[PDB]
Amino acid sequence: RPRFSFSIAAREGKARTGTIEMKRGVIRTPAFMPVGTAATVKALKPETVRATGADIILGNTYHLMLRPGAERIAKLGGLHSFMGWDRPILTDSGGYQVMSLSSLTKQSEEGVTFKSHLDGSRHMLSPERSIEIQHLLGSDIVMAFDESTPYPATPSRAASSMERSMRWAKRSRDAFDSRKEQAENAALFGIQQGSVFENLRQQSADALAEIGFDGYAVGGLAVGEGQDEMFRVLDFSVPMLPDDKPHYLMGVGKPDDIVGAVERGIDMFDSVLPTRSGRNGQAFTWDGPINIRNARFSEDLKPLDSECCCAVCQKWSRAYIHHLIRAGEILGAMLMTEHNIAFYQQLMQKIRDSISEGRFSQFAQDFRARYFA
Amino acid sequence: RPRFSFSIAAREGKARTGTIEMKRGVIRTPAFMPVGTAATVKALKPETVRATGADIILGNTYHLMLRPGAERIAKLGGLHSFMGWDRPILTDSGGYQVMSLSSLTKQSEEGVTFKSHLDGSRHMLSPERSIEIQHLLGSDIVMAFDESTPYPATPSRAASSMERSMRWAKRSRDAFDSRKEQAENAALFGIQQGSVFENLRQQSADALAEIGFDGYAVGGLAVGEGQDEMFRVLDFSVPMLPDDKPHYLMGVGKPDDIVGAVERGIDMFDSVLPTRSGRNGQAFTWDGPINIRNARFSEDLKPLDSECCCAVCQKWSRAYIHHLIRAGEILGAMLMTEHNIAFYQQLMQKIRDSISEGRFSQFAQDFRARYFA
Ligand SMILES: [Cl-]
Ligand SMILES: [Cl-]
Ligand SMILES: [Zn+2]
Ligand SMILES: [Zn+2]
Repeated sequence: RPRFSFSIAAREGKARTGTIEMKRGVIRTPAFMPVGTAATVKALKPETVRATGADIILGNTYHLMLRPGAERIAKLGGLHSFMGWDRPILTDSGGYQVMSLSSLTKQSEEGVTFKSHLDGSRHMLSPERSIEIQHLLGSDIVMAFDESTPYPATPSRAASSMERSMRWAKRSRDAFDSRKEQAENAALFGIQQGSVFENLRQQSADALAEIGFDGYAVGGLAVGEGQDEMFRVLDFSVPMLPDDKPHYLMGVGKPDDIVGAVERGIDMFDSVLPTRSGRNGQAFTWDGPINIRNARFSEDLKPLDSECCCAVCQKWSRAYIHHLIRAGEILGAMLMTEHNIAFYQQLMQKIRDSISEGRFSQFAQDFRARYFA
Repeated sequence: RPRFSFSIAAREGKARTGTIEMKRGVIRTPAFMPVGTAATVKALKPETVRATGADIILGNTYHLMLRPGAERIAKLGGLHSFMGWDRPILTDSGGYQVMSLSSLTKQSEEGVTFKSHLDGSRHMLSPERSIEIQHLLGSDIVMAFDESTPYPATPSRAASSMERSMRWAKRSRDAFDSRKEQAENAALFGIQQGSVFENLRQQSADALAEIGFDGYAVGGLAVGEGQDEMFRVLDFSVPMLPDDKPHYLMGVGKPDDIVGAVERGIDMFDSVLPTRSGRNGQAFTWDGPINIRNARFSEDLKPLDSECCCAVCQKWSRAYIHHLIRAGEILGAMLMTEHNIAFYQQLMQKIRDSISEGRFSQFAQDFRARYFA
């Protein structure tokens, strides 16, 4: 297999379906990536993640650098060996979680220093150090290090952070390219910034394409703006990116967000919703989400979802899972999470098949009618 | 298969190895039963419990009657269907946990009333009601309802509780026999009482054998007395029980307790140690227990145990499991528990094979030399 090859097999409107070939495996697109926080997709063995249909998972650099540590993971053979997942892994840059989770942060044109939220130890991230940590982990897809822009942002602040992000994108590119083993075996994605402002999004797209990346994320969304605004920004933002590379919407999201984002040209997604919502008692079904803690499920012998092909829905009832979650049982988290990840993978499969068959627009309409009935 | 058939295939001293045939499966003895508290062996799917080698699991009647409720489980098809374990299940009577976990208890010759530790709701147990709840759950091996005797107990109190327990054993026998479906498809075990007093243990054994049961537990041990005293009581207590029926030591225990109890004629065991200790970070190995949280394992690439055949030791390192447990990750509880239950099943298999080959005494000596080195 090549280091990186993205091939589009079929299109319908702005939607695409195809494959990314990498050394550790093939990724079918549109793709959903389960989130593997600190070297575990919570409550699942990696074989179970694979069994649900996932081709690639995400790792959180911020969490991994704090515990167990990036150099330690490298000493132990890399993230794949450590956690037992041998297929591709995408790592974020760590910068977003520094902003949202750490303390005592000091930002500058060079990078950021911050205090761990676990024990107050001091740490640093920069374009160079982020790329280096992602190398130490052995990541297959490396995200450039950028500067997040809060929602809402003024035009001036959005421009300043977008401009810095583009300078940091060049530094990330150069750091990645200077490390032979990383440049030859991994891929590097850049992140478009610019908030809700069309002209900034265009400048950002132009700058990233001039540098050149293996894929392009739409950054700065899913941070408080609401679905209407997110879709409006995607409407004009995704067409600015190179058509022949993957388009990644970071941190999205709900099933209906994913469908609408594919309709607007997105190829890749990640979200903690199926895992985190699952542990809290929310199960996704084709008839919308349900809260399994609700007393109406206490004697319900049906599976979580009537059509789902996952092993949980083959074997256990709503009534049983209701009991487990109410009781705080680990198996409740395990079963809810496996079903939710499998549901998300079945959604991506139906999206891929409907695009290949030229009936995705109808699928999206039917999906929404039933999901929101 | 018959309702119940115990066959001894080989003997060495007081130790025996053989099989219990029941309608839902064969149990190899000496047997270890993982504990399935409130309809889950914590952090394991039932298929994983089976994969480690378990032939039978235990259910806690006290917990099940509080949550999700005995009548509810019956409405839903019984415990086996509810939790997805189709092999034999042994249920305790609930009486011990009333004593140790509930509040506001009022005891009498008829039974006990008590307040739930979860929500203060009032409940009742008696010989008749305990047998009935165990029927509602669909238990394959039913424990008679007895009265626990704290350690230490005076001769007078030990005698009074043993005498009541024997009256309650007759009431349990009669309740079980009056329910056609239960009498024809399940088995009933009686519990010897009498504390550390040889004459009381003899009176208890004689009374239970006159009533007649499918198996006999040695009750009142593993409650604070220490291994020397426990072994001393087993020395004279087990020979008093009918030789041709299974001998069950409830709530035991550590690997070395199990080996010594088999040397004294015990055929069946249950304990929360492998599951509960596992979640807390203790792993059992042939070289003794280890605390995986200890900093010395942070970069240890070896498996938990160098010989263990379990899937955890095939696939993940001490270093990884150390990280998971330190981080509070659900997968840490999952992997530690699977290894510990598998270790216990491998111990029982080595015990069974060595008895069949007439070399159990040597195995016990070798086991202890290495386990305590
Ligand atoms: Cl999560
Ligand atoms: Cl437990
Ligand atoms: Zn399912
Ligand atoms: Zn093992």
